[PDB]
Amino acid sequence: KRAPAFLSAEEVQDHLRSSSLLIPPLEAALANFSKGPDGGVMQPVRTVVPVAKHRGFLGVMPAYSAAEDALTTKLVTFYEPSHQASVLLFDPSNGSLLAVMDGNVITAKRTAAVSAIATKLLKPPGSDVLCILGAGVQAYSHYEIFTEQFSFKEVRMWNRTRENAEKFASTVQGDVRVCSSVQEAVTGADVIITVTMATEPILFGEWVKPGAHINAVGASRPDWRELDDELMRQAVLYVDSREAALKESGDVLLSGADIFAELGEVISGAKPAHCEKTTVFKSLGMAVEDLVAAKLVYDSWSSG
Amino acid sequence: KRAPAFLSAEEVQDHLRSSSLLIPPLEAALANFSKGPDGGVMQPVRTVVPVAKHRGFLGVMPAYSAAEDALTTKLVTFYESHQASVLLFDPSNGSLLAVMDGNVITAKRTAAVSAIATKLLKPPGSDVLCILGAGVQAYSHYEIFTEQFSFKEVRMWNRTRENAEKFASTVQGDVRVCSSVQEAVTGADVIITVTMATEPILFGEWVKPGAHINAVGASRPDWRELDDELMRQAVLYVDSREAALKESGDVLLSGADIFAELGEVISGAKPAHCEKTTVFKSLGMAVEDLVAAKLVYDSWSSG
Ligand SMILES: NC(=O)C1=CN([C@@H]2O[C@H](COP(=O)(O)OP(=O)(O)OC[C@H]3O[C@@H](n4cnc5c(N)ncnc54)[C@H](OP(=O)(O)O)[C@@H]3O)[C@@H](O)[C@H]2O)C=CC1
Ligand SMILES: NC(=O)C1=CN([C@@H]2O[C@H](COP(=O)(O)OP(=O)(O)OC[C@H]3O[C@@H](n4cnc5c(N)ncnc54)[C@H](OP(=O)(O)O)[C@@H]3O)[C@@H](O)[C@H]2O)C=CC1
Ligand SMILES: N[C@@H](Cc1cc(I)c(Oc2ccc(O)c(I)c2)c(I)c1)C(=O)O
Ligand SMILES: N[C@@H](Cc1cc(I)c(Oc2ccc(O)c(I)c2)c(I)c1)C(=O)O
Ligand SMILES: [K+]
Ligand SMILES: [K+]
Repeated sequence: KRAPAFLSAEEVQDHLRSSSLLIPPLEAALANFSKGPDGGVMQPVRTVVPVAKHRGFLGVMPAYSAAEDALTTKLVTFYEPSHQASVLLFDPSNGSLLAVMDGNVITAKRTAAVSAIATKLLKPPGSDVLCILGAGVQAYSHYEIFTEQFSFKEVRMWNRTRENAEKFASTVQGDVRVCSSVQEAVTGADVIITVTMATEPILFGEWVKPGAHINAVGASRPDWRELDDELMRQAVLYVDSREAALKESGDVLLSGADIFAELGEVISGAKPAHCEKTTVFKSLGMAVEDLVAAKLVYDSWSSG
Repeated sequence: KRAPAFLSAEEVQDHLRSSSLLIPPLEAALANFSKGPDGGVMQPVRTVVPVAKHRGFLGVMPAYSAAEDALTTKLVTFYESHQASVLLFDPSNGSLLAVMDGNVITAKRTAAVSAIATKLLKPPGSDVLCILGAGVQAYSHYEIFTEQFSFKEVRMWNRTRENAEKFASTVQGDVRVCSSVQEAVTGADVIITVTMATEPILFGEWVKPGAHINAVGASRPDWRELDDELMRQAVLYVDSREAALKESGDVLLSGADIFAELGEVISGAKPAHCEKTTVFKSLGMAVEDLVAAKLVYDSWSSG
């Protein structure tokens, strides 16, 4: 038995600079995962252990991928540096723990990448306007990859605290139009990203342009929601994992919306991408996404 | 973020030298676990992820203890070799404080819980100890049992006789190596089964009435160390009912009824029927690793 490598957030960052290297293996993983028993992924739905005394939670997210031949576990905490994560990478041939690495950078990057994959498939024709609700870590990681991958004529932002949206707009490279309400930000928007910690709906279907695509990334708890019933039930609903969406997403559970497809099914050709219709991609994240990122990082680090 | 501490196997051993210090917090943890919600332990049943391509398995064992105010996760692999690591978090903010070897922790806490069960359940006049198996668990059980108890004779059987002789010459006191399980258990007051046998090796017919058995091996729903006569005739104690019903082939395949959790005995909710033949079926649970990891981390961080 020997000690694992430790890779800091900076070291992870140094080995995850290129979305063109992250997107392809994510697409493959989503597809393989959605094949279920016809693929090679073993991923139990995330386990959450409450830490009631301190208003905290520990998420446990193991996965094995036969196709990548990779074995990982992400451990994530949230306390009401509030979000923290670590990823463990094992030698799949003998179980040895090879690496413990920061999970924060990975969470930022793989989440944004999965949203970008969904948007490539689901954005309507004439997607000129992007709208981001929220101004935190995920707002930044999404903005980064979306402006790399796509060309929008306008990017808009609303945030609960306007000052933080204005800081965002000052910090990032391109022009961001800070809006005074959600309604203003989303009216006329073709692609929407919701990356907030809202617990009750902030985005109402009445305001959404027919055909818009929404990446619904927040409200990551079964009692929490970012979207109203009109939007959840009017939109064609795509998810990352059916099992996770029906356990963890308040938007899905409380609206009672039918799930049309997993993103992986669209990628593999099993289900259609109805980009012309108003679409919601409800994202929860899942262990195999962390596995893909951790493997990329580890392979890059270990090869020099 | 601050880098976590990494504690190797030898550093863990260096900070778990005293069973005297490990037993009391384990007793409290077992009692609190068995109290259920009001005991403050959050411990989901072990998740096992198969790695079929390499004939392996990953088990993930998280726990929170309100009483100790500690948050851990053990990750263990078994490949058809067992390797474990324990992560210890700051419970107030989720920061990863330590990554430590899990093999030494597992060896120590398992032996300690067997010792707790044995203190409660060994028959009056217990003079003879028998160990079946001769691997890591045999060593840890031997160390703590000869420290906590006073046996007049210790016997051992192992499938491979050479490894039992190596054990007998390696450990401090006298060990009588026996050529069969039956020989080793005949007349024994306390028995420890620490093998990877998949089919029964220990038959109730051979067990002295009143004997206490710590059944530590066959840690899979399709594996067994004990026969039906022993499992059905003995008073059956476990660490976790839920885990025993999911993970133990001895319990599942025999159809035996579980009398009590060890924690219920400790708290007084269930009696210790030490006069009867008793089996403590140990699966292990996350809160035991939590106790040991906290003791280790606290000792190490103190200097
Ligand atoms: N689908 C997935 O895979 C992943 C999901 N997430 C989820 O994404 C969301 C954003 O995460 P992250 O960027 O790291 O978090 P951050 O803490 O960095 O930012 C949180 C954002 O939510 C806003 N906010 C907090 N409370 C409310 C509220 N009551 N109403 C409206 N906005 C609010 C904040 O605004 P303000 O400036 O006013 O404080 C801020 O813009 C979270 O819900 C998170 O759980 C994260 C990663 C994985
Ligand atoms: N209840 C709990 O909390 C814990 C449970 N365990 C379980 O305890 C047992 C021992 O673990 P450990 O000491 O680490 O393992 P080791 O690998 O160190 O030793 C294995 C032992 O099992 C024997 N053995 C292997 N196959 C058979 C067989 N078919 N029949 C009879 N004996 C056999 C070996 O004998 P030989 O020399 O001939 O190979 C050896 O004595 C295992 O079953 C393990 O899963 C351990 C961790 C915690
Ligand atoms: N959503 C991000 C960050 C995040 C992680 C965790 I653990 C969180 O706590 C809970 C609490 C109860 C639950 O039932 C669930 I599901 C999650 C929250 I709120 C957010 C991620 O997945 O990393
Ligand atoms: N018993 C020791 C070591 C150990 C750990 C693991 I993961 C093992 O593999 C499986 C495979 C399928 C299962 O259903 C179960 I339950 C366990 C085995 I065999 C042994 C411990 O608990 O650490
Ligand atoms: K659309
Ligand atoms: K007894």
